[PDB]
Amino acid sequence: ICSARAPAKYSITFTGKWSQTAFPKQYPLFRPPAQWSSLLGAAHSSDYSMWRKNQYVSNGLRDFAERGEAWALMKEIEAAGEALQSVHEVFSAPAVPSGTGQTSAELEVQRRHSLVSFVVRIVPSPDWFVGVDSLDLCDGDRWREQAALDLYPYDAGTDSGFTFSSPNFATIPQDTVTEITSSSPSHPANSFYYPRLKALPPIARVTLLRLRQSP
Amino acid sequence: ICSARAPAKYSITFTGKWSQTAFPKQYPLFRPPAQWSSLLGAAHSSDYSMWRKNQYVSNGLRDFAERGEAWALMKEIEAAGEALQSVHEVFSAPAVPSGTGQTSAELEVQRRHSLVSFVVRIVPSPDWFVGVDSLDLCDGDRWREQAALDLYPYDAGTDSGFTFSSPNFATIPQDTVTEITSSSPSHPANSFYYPRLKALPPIARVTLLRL
Ligand SMILES: [Ca+2]
Ligand SMILES: [Ca+2]
Ligand code: NI
Ligand code: NI
Ligand code: NI
Ligand code: NI
Ligand code: NI
Ligand code: NI
Repeated sequence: ICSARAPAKYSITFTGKWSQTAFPKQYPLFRPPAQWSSLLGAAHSSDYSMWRKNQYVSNGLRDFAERGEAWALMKEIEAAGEALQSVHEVFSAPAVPSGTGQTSAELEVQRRHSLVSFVVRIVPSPDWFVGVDSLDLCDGDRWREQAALDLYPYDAGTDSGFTFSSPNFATIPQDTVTEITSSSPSHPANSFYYPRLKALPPIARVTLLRLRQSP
Repeated sequence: ICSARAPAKYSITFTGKWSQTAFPKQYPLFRPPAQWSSLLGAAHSSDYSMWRKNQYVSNGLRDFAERGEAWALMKEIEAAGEALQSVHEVFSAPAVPSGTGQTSAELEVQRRHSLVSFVVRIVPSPDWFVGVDSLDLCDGDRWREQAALDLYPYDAGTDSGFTFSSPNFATIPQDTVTEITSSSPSHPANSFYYPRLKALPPIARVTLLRL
């Protein structure tokens, strides 16, 4: 029930927090070193879903989650806008070439498309990523000034590899998106299995800040 | 002088042409495979320069050209826009995980900022990249409907490695940006050294279309 009179510009700042200190298990040091893919996202309405927990990822997202290929996903978003007018604009931020680091982009939301979603692939990984699914920046007739979120690893459900550098192994039948925790999947061989922790620490963080580039 | 009355939106499509067919010499196939970094650029005026042949790269651009680290470069572009009125907006496109893939983004230019510049790092490489320096999309009171350019490799002048997969080696003292051609540099193993060719084929292509 958003009633925001005018659109609003926001800066989205992604912070990678995948350090060896925070996540020592099987930490990728070379060929390739721990890093992140480009950040791809969009401002949209509830009629469009880039991804959702417990839902199958689109072929476009599968390609992005497994190889950082963003073209098919970009075409899907473009097609969604043409078919259901569910997308205001697509945005992206440069990839972070290391475990820790930052990257940013500017986006615009409007009452009709006040939701923001984005995905960033964990490199290297079978099909693991982080992101936000339909964060609503509108709160009635006003735009939220700021949104700070902790990000946790997700499994696309397309590749069954157990570790960051595991060779490709298609998941059949295909599974749905699942959140990866310190206890699930449960096995010493799994990259994020830390039985001594109550929960995994955030692997990344993101901040949406309403910009003041005009009155 | 640009007298265009209103701003204009453009799509920018980057198409890689770094194929094993066109560039058979030491083509990167493993750890990591030939590919492109994210594309980073900006709509700006002549008071801002992202890069230019025979000029030293900024600290931000050194980081980007050598490791694909774009934070500092993005901060430089943003600052120029906020403090010097020289940048209208920064734009970026997703990285291309193959030498022949494609990526795109949308950008806006206006009479006060009708130029477009961008850089894309060649991966892997010592400090090589492709890009455009100050392409003017305005033509008097009209906006150009389209502009397409073939792109060739450039050297940032900060790392002296001779090949795509060469380990880091600082260029001391630092050199300025130079174009890489089929005849120069001419180190036996220089990745783009093809003594028999009149010139290198384009390694990429960029197309700007008014929306
Ligand atoms: Ca999986
Ligand atoms: Ca060099
Ligand atoms: Ni925009
Ligand atoms: Ni805008
Ligand atoms: Ni814009
Ligand atoms: Ni704008
Ligand atoms: Ni815009
Ligand atoms: Ni290097």
